[PDB]
Amino acid sequence: QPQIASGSAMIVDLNTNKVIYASHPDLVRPIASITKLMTAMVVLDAHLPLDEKLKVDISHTPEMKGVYSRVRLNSEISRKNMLLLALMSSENRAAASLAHHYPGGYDAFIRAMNAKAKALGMNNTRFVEPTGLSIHNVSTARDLTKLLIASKQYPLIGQLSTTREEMATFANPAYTLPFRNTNHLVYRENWNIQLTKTGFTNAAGHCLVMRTVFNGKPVALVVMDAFGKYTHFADASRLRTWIETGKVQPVP
Repeated sequence: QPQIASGSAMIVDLNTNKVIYASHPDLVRPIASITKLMTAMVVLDAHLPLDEKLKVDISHTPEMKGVYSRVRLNSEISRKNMLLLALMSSENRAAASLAHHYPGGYDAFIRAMNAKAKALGMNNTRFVEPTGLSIHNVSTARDLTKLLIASKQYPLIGQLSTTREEMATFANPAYTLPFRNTNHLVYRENWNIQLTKTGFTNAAGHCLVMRTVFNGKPVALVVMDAFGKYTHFADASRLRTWIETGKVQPVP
């Protein structure tokens, strides 16, 4: 049984949903930008047009007040691109804006986020807003595993989340911004990744969730509350080695 530097983790075999590894998997903690996976699912569940040009809007998200972003308020970009920026780059204004263009309004969006959690058996999970900036967006490694299992039903989420980088062009006014994936493993050919999302807040620590393949075995990996910007990636690498070869490695 390998040791991890992070506060909690869970790895599941996606062939059978069997738990391969668990470390404090029921510890309830904030999850930061991992929230954006749920946000993406809520958008797709309603089958809102992906090509629709939407305005950046943070009116109803008090958690975004005074938070820096390069995505300008009232500028426009497609729903699909907002999903992309939210998932690949953890762009908060893009995630927030998605909830401002939802049938029934912003609070209907939050209801849908919590309704899905319940429907997925994520009984220790709560969402209050779509970005993950709120310390009240909480879950457990076990619940996040359920979210990952459910993400298999949303191929676009996986596609978009693994995009290495892209230039995003906005309208009103015309400007282009460079964006890059928060997970550098998408640039490493020895990693086979179907879905990725990172997160960081001091309350949540560094967080990482992935759907990946280790020697033909598809797995769902969750690492939460890592101190140090590479500690969660180091944990993931050490667990991979253990899964693939059986060799337990110490925590450096």
